Amino acid sequence: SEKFAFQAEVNRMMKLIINSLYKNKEIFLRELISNASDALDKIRLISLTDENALSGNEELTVKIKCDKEKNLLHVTDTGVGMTREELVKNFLNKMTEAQEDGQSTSELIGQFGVGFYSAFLVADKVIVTSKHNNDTQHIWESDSNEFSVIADPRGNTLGRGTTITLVLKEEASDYLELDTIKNLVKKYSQFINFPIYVWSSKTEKTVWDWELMN
Ligand SMILES: Cc1cn(-c2cc(F)c(C(N)=O)c(N[C@H]3CCOC3)c2)c2c1C(=O)CC(C)(C)C2
Repeated sequence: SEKFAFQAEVNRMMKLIINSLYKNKEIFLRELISNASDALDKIRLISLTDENALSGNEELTVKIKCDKEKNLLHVTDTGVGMTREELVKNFLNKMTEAQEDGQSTSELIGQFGVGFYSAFLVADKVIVTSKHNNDTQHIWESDSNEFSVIADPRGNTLGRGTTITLVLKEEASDYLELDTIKNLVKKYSQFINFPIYVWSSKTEKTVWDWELMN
């Protein structure tokens, strides 16, 4: 246990992202997939230098899982991951100039790679479970007011990578429907060089398995 407050600029950034993409809320998923792509690409580049870089996990995928009963959305990647330092220690000019003119800013959020906070448009709480190659697995938890970085009591469960858990808003319950998620993945997966899976049910006999989207 250890609680922390966000830096002035980060608090100012969260409000801006929420304003800029208030109507186009579905952009959260594009961002989550963007971070997952950036992480996977980085560990793939590390694998070219370090022979034992992928030992933690041989797979290089994005696994999206819905939980209707507990009202949770999980986006798991087998990317580079994040250390304890990277979780504890984690644009404004070019944004504010474009805001005053009425110009489109959706592309800027993705350009500067600060799109993670778009998850707070749909979630009341965000949980980040991350595992990096030469550090222990940690849990970053935030409701936008405060953030806490704890050591995962389960230990090394991911191998390598990160899971983004979303305690979704009452209004955002629609983003739990498999069909809604499936269509949204296919819309923002075109540029991604890694396979993206969704835990689907065909269906009284029910069959559950990871369905490839890209
Ligand atoms: C900004 C920002 C980006 N990501 C973010 C969030 C992520 F989910 C990822 C990811 N999928 O790995 C990711 N990957 C980069 C690490 C270096 O290479 C890419 C970054 C985070 C932030 C935060 O401010 C809080 C955070 C540390 C919980 C997460």
